[PDB]
Amino acid sequence: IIGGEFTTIENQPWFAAIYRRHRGGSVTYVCGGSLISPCWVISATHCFIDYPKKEDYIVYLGRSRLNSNTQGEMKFEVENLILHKDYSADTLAYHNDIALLKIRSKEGRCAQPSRTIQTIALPSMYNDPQFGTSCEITGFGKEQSTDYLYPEQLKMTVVKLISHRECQQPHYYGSEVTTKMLCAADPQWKTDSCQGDSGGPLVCSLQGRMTLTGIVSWGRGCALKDKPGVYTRVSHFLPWIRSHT
Ligand SMILES: N=C(N)NC(=O)c1nc(-c2cc3ccccc3o2)c(N2CCCCCC2)nc1N
Repeated sequence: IIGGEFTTIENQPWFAAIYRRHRGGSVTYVCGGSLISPCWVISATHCFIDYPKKEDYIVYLGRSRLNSNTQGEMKFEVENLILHKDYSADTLAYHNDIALLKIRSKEGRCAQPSRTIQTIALPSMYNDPQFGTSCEITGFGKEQSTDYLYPEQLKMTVVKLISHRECQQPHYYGSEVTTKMLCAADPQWKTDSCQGDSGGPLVCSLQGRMTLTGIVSWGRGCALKDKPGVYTRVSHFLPWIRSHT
């Protein structure tokens, strides 16, 4: 996250930290995600596509920091890693950038909701807030495009949903953005998602409720003018989500 603020897992208690075991047993951070039910985290396929073996992965819930433990956190193995059949990668844009991890502990349990661990609602079918609606994003992604390291502490910031029509302008993304995506940006382009934030939540208040409207997917650079964040539009994927859960 570029700009915004530090936070703690209590302000995004559905946020999932996803890591990978190297051969040799070093663990690096992969991507964010969101708990949508006690056994299921939703993320971006582009996160796992290079190393698609589920045994490689580790999921934490109730975690506020990248490389320190947080009192209350729960650690999970991936019992299932479901990548979207119709995924593709062009120059910039991921298509069908959506994945499902079914989490289970060594002692064979799903998430136990707590003050630091909660689910987030999916939206109703093809129902998203109006353009200019303010939503939140969360992750351990870079603070600056140039940064070598990820932050130790979770971040969140605020972006404004951009009209489909405005995102498709040639000097934004042209046709790279389809109806199964969303754009969001700062009016001043000064805060944004970045490398390390992929798979994480774009949360909007909808029928006055905290609702998972988006999954961080891509963008050109981070916090670049006429270069919004692009999000997987969860409200065009409920059949897929229901069908695979
Ligand atoms: N909201 C946005 N504008 N962008 C984003 O959401 C985003 N950006 C990048 C990005 C582009 C870039 C260029 C130079 C330095 C750092 C960079 O990071 C990003 N990566 C980082 C590379 C590893 C695989 C995942 C793709 N993911 C994003 N989801």
